[PDB]
Amino acid sequence: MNIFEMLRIDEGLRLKIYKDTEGYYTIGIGHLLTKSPSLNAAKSELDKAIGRNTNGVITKDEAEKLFNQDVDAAVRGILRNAKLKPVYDSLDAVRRAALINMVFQMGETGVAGFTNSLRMLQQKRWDEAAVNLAKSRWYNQTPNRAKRVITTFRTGTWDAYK
Repeated sequence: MNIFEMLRIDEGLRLKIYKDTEGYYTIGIGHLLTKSPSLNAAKSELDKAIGRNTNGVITKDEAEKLFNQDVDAAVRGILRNAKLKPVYDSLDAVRRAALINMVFQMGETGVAGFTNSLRMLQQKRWDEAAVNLAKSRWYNQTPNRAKRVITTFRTGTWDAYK
């Protein structure tokens, strides 16, 4: 297991524009296109992202390309963020993947706001961090995915993904 396989499990793969769990136009492996209710706007973003006129459909290779860019972006977002970087640096590689997963789903600014959870993770108070992480809109709206990510933080194992 690794961050790519983990997020593939959590995000799936769809080659046509779909709406994500928040109702936002998305494609591939959880690649958010726009929060606009306009499908045409989403199609424009998609064509820009891929570099051709797609008409809302991409190939698996193209989906995996966006995915690699998006994982890369999540990591660089963490490293450039003054709140997230020290937490990330303090973690083992498995728990680092859990943090990347959160940033992929909610964005750097969103995760950086989990101030008390981040402190508990930095303190390596794993059970406490897990309890705090679940007191969130995140957990309530996507509980099965949040449970997997939280288990990964609690245990430092890949148990929730096998």
